[PDB]
Amino acid sequence: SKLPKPVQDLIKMIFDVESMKKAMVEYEIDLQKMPLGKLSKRQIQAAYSILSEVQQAVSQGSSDSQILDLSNRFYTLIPHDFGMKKPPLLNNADSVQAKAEMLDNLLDIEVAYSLLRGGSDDSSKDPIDVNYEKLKTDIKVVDRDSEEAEIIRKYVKNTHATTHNAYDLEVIDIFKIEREGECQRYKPFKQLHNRRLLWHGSRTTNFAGILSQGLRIAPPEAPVTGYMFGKGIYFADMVSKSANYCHTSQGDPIGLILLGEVALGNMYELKHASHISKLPKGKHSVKGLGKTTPDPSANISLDGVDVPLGTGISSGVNDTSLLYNEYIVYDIAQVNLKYLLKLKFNFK
Ligand SMILES: NC(=O)c1cccc2nc(-c3ccc([C@@H]4CCCCN4)cc3F)[nH]c12
Repeated sequence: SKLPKPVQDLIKMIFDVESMKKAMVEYEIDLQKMPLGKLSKRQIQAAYSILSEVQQAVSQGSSDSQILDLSNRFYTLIPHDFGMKKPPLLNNADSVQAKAEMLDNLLDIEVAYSLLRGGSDDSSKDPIDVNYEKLKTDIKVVDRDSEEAEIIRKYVKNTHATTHNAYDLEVIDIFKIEREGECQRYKPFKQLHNRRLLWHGSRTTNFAGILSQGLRIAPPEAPVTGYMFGKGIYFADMVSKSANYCHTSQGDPIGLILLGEVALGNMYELKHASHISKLPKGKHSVKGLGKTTPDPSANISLDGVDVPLGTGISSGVNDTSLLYNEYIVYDIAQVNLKYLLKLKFNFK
């Protein structure tokens, strides 16, 4: 391939088939009953629906048995291997949240698989360059000794704390990204002040879907438990908050994290969970107020884009149920993915 090494390694990383199966098994999924090639979008939608019905049964206080049929229905759809004692009973918000979390991931793994299988699996062109196209994203390496790299690295350093210091962060590679399409889609939302460069972390297995389809908002069938401010796109201004969603471990200490410019507009500020969806007039985003915040004085700029790389400090309010700030947008078009980082997590 004509691609740089780092990009070639990035490509292999996100289209890793073993990583997909590892994610499943991790979930207790029986690969013999539900192999990769058997994953279906329709089946996941149906699974989402069952999950929502459970939430309702849980909130109403269904006279059980019904909760048992719901549970049986979900495990019949998504075949898990437990061995004995029987599968857990989805009888609480905590249960559905976990199962829903798994469905989102399976969905992206399915997207990655079908993408990696579609097209001409021919050896005319090298597999790397072929899979690189399926992403429909332009990826370039950002040099270590560039102002870009310097800014980004500082953002990572400053926004990384200690009370969340189970690990340290090492930036291995920085990529500038431009999804084919997302550029004319965001142009209009540019006429929206308050534009910020925020973090978005996710599992490595979700990256083919993300770069290929962009950041998405959960579908209607999906239960809403687990979304403090409703179904939207979540971001942080402190890499510590985002890095928790990369789900890395001493086993696989490397993760991927995005930096996106989001046209926030006027922010509706809240300190506790609230299922918005319909923003108040004049507001174009939600901001969840946390106890920690990057030093406002250290904020920097770039073509109207605010980069809050100031070191973490205590914010005004502490009467919040949030340790960190979060920003939520309800329109995919308010997002412009700009950078992708390959990070190594060094646990203590
Ligand atoms: N990803 C980031 O960088 C990120 C950054 C800041 C806040 C964030 N909040 C989330 C989030 C993730 C998953 C879900 C729900 C949980 C229930 C099952 C369906 N997914 C809900 C969320 F609100 N991500 C955040």
